[PDB]
Amino acid sequence: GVYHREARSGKYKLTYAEAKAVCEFEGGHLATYKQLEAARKIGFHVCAAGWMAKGRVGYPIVKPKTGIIDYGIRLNRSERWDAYCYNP
Repeated sequence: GVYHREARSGKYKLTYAEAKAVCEFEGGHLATYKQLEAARKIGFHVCAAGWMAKGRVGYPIVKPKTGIIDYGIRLNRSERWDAYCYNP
């Protein structure tokens, strides 16, 4: 399913490429927005912005501002965030 990952060094320390590499390393890929949304509909809540497919950043809220808070597809892929991975 979908899950949240931080860099070893702590919160908001992964670039887009690093986030993608971390999800791959663990056997998956970055979650898509639709995957993250489906996970949220069945209770997945994390208050931490992360990279996802296509270079979007956001995070899922189940109980408050409900929904995925969208930080958009980021122009600067060297911004440091967490990661949302998909590994079914």
